[PDB]
Amino acid sequence: GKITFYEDRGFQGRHYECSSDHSNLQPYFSRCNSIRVDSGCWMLYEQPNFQGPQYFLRRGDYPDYQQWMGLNDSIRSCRLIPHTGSHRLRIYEREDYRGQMVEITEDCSSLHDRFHFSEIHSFNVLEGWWVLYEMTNYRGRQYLLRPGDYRRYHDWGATNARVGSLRRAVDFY
Amino acid sequence: GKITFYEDRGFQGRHYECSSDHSNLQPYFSRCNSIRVDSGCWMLYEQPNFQGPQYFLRRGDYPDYQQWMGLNDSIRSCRLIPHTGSHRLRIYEREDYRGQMVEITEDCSSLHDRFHFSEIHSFNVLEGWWVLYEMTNYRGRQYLLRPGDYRRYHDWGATNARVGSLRRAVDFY
Repeated sequence: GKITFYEDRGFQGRHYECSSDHSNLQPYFSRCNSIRVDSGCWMLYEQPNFQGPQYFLRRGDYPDYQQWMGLNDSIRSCRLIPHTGSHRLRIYEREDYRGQMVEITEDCSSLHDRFHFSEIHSFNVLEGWWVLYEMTNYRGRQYLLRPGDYRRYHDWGATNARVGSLRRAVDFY
Repeated sequence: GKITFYEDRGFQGRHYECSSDHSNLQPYFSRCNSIRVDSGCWMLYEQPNFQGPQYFLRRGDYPDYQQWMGLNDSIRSCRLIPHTGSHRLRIYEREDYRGQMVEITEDCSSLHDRFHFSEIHSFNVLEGWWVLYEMTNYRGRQYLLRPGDYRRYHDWGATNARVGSLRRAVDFY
């Protein structure tokens, strides 16, 4: 895919164009106050090695870092999310895959009041990359889910259990 | 369990008490216009060999055959439903287990407007005996589901795909 980083808002200052995964970006730029994404869906992290706060971005021009809900201006690592073919995920009521469960194939902007059960504690990502938000309507802390098991909340990198919405990481352009 | 059949309403006429499965009842009584169930959950059929219309009955006294939603007064076979330990069933959106799906553990009086999807075409009974109705709030044609696969509607004995509610076959007394 193609992404460009700008140290200063309005697409100015020092810039660094990246075309794939990058475990560390601090040697290239020290602050990101603007970004242009020409293609692909990316996940950005506040720290190196893909740690700390995550942010999903797609095609579009961002003159200001609030355009992607940035907590601040640090972006020290990035991941290019591959092209998925079909999305399939199961949402469980209790931890370790217990209680009732549902299998969704599309976006849910409200998790606690959409299904036959309100509590949500584990996920098994059967197919495709998904983005998890702590709030409804895709707000709050974001967490990338790649195909695999997410038995307990820590597995998805959160420090708490708040989830509010789930959306398939797909391009919308 | 214990069930008694009465040819005439109000608990009168010729009576036949049954304590288990019975492939044929026509040699004992020719019409059932009343029934007393002292214990256990039973499924009754209009014809011998457990075929035709089915009816779920439990503890209670029935002076008239409308008390169990009888289409008429024929009862030619019966089955005693065993004691289940936990109920677990999956409901699929499309036939042969396709589309989204949900796993329920309790009674649903409204199937088409309870989950994230409205269409319902197959069931996999993971545990326990369940009763399926064609209408909402446990009305219409009844179909017994024992643990197993129900990929297409014919598998549950219906001549059409109308389903409206599902309830666990358990004693409520």
